[PDB]
Amino acid sequence: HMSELSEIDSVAGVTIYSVDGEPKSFVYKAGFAIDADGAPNAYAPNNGGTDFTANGGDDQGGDWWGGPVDAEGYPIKQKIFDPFPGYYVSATAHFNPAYSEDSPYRYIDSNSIPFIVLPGNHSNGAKLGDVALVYNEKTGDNCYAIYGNVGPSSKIGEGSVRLAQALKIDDNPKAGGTESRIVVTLVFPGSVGKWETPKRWFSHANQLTKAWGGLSRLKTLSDQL
Repeated sequence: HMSELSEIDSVAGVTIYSVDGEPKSFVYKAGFAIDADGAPNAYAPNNGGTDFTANGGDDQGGDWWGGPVDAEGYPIKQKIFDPFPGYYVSATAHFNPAYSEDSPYRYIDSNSIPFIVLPGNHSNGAKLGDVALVYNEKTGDNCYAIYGNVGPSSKIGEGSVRLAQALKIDDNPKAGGTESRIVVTLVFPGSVGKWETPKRWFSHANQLTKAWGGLSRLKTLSDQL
């Protein structure tokens, strides 16, 4: 059965719809850019990371948005007890408060955690840590994910390296992702709104998805978008 959809927002030519009914959710069909933010091997001096260093900004004291910086504006380098010593600490907007701002463990590791990015100013009621169901209409693959980072306000359709793997999308931060609008993202705003273990939020995503009607309902909905 088709779903009843009501437009709530629009970004970069992609319409965002409230899905009428309960539990509360919104949905959009978009491409999928790779966000390697939070991965502890994303950024390093001299293009040593999985992304080119300049994709995080200027690592010589200029504008650097890839992660935290020291008192002179240079990116914080990981320590001997961090996953990739000497690489830069890459940050995500969602964080684990158990760890300090200079720690890679504070941020969501894009390599290991399925997460979506929502455009800045376009969260549509979702809070970081809320859960989502993500579906690739071309591969039939799906995955639960958290809202883990905030993207440019003018860009939509983006998520983590691990989410790309789960969806069978090229996961390479330098050349992966897709511009084809093949990914359907169903967000449950208000579902979590805090950091918690992946086992816990994945379970909650599973319970919400079951209550909502399951992947079968999202598959039918995908044909409407």
